[PDB]
Amino acid sequence: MSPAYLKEILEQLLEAIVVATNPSGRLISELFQKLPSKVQYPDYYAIIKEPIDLKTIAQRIQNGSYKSIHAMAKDIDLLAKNAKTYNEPGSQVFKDANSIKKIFYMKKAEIEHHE
Ligand SMILES: Nc1nnc(-c2ccccc2O)cc1N1CCC(O)CC1
Ligand SMILES: [Cl-]
Ligand SMILES: [Zn+2]
Ligand SMILES: [Zn+2]
Repeated sequence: MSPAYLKEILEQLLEAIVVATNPSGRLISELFQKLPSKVQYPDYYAIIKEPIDLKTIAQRIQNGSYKSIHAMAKDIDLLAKNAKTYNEPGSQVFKDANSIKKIFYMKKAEIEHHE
C-alpha cells in the first residue's frame, strides 16, 4: 500500500470508532478523545505507564507515523488496555473500551476482506 492509500484506510477505521453509538444514542468514543487532566486525575498517570487517546492516534494518522494497519491496531489495543486497567470491570468506561476494540476489528475485517 502507498502511504496515501494506507491513510485513507486508517481514517475510515478511526471514523468508525468516533461515530459509533449505543442503542441509547450515546457516542461511546467520547470519553477516549482526550486523556484526563494530569492535575485533576494524577492517579491515572501513576498507574498508566503509556497514556494514549484518540486525539493522539488521529495525529499519528496525519503524521504518517503508522506504516501498517497493525501499528494503529496496537495503539487501539493499548488505549483499551489502559482504560480497562484504570476502570473497574463492568464499569461503563471498561465496557466502552471493549466496544471500541470490537468496532475497530469489525471494520478492519470488512475493509480487508471485501471483494
Ligand atoms: N475513568 C477514565 N478512564 N479512562 C480515561 C481515558 C481517557 C482517554 C483515553 C484513555 C483513557 O483510559 C478517562 C477517564 N476519566 C475521564 C473523566 C474523568 O472525570 C474521570 C477519568
Ligand atoms: Cl492488525
Ligand atoms: Zn495485527
Ligand atoms: Zn468489495
